[PDB]
Amino acid sequence: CDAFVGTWKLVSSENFDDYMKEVGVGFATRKVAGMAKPNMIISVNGDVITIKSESTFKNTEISFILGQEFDEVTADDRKVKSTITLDGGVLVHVQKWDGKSTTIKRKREDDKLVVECVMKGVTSTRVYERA
Ligand SMILES: O=C(O)C(F)(F)C(F)(F)C(F)(F)C(F)(F)C(F)(F)C(F)(F)C(F)(F)C(F)(F)C(F)(F)C(F)(F)C(F)(F)C(F)(F)C(F)(F)C(F)(F)C(F)(F)F
Repeated sequence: CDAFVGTWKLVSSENFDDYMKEVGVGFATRKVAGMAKPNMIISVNGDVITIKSESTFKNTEISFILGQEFDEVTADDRKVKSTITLDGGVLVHVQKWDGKSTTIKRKREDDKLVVECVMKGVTSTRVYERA
């Protein structure tokens, strides 16, 4: 995951409110979470990948090995079972909870890290640049 490692800052977000609605996030959390401009810090140590998100809304940190399911409490307080894999150089992060599923894809495009969050037919695209 060499191309992903570093410190990234959110610079643009499209359709994130609609994505959060589809996920089931409530009004007040959607409003405050949508304002946030997080710094995402990605690091690798051996087989272990760590993704931290620091923001004024809620700090999160996940560590994982590709292909190996883990427990995650999301920033909006869902308790989900997550599996992250690499698919053709794209990090694919599937979250399962309450019979529902959402997929977050992270990919390098030019000097940006593009995050696509998909819930059924609703996609949000969030673009990060190096800090
Ligand atoms: O990283 C991105 O830009 C991304 F946004 F694509 C993403 F994070 F991958 C994500 F939206 F998919 C996700 F993980 F937050 C999530 F899985 F959707 C989620 F579970 F966090 C969520 F989006 F569903 C949420 F929890 F509902 C949320 F609303 F809280 C939030 F907005 F995403 C948020 F809280 F995480 C935040 F506001 F975005 C934040 F700024 F607080 C931050 F946690 F720092 C973060 F943005 F880094 F997430």
